[PDB]
Amino acid sequence: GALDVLQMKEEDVLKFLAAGTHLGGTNLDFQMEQYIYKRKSDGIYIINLKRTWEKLLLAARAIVAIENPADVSVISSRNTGQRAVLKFAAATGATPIAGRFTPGTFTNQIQAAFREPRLLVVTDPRADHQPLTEASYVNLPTIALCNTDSPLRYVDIAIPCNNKGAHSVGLMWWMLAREVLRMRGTISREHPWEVMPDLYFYRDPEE
RNA sequence: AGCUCUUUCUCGAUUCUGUGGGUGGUGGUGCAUGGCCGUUCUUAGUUGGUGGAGCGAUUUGUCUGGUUAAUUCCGAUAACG
Repeated sequence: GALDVLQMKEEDVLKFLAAGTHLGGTNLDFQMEQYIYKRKSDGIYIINLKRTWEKLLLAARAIVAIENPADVSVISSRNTGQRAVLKFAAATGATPIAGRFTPGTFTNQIQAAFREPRLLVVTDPRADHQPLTEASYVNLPTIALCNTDSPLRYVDIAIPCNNKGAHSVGLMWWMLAREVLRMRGTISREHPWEVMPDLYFYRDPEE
């Protein structure tokens, strides 16, 4: 949005630059091209950082529009997102799934794990492909974190970022939790937040 | 064998006689059947419900690999129980 109270600050841009979020792959799909700045002299694509903040605020404006927070469902089958989805679902009251998704969880009405959500958020479209294709049987809207070579086939909001691993995946979930809590009125739009980004990251060498 | 022939005593309503109808049968059909037994077959095999795939007969589950006397376990996984 145009508003100064929604503008991206220097201190967020330095946190993007520090985590590698702007660095894509060597390949580009034709659906992702509007999110790209340029290709480097070494064959790597640069993701446009202002495009990310608009698509992340549009995603937060979808998540705030659900009146019961337990109706939102949150997923990661790769390890680099598992700590991050567990912390996101603690900070705001969504339902997490981590590890293997069981086929038929959304469509086998009798099943012990059966559930019926209103919004679905996924960490990587190529890896999390079961809950994406299974959402096509039940009228379920979708948000996803997309790299330059991600296949867009059932996602309704794609957020441009490096999703390969490490600090970049944890930072995106932390920043999405910050803005949903801000615009619902639970924390300040000006005072810094008490939760450090480093709480969401995956398994750097411990000692 | 009073079976039958000659003879002349005996019993007492129980039988005899014609028609209808029964009853019995190690008689016929095991290619009309039940029950029982043998064999395919001594091996590891077989099947619903709800979900997914095909216009359909059908299929997945019931598996690439390792392990076991074993569809026995581990694990993998559009299937779950």
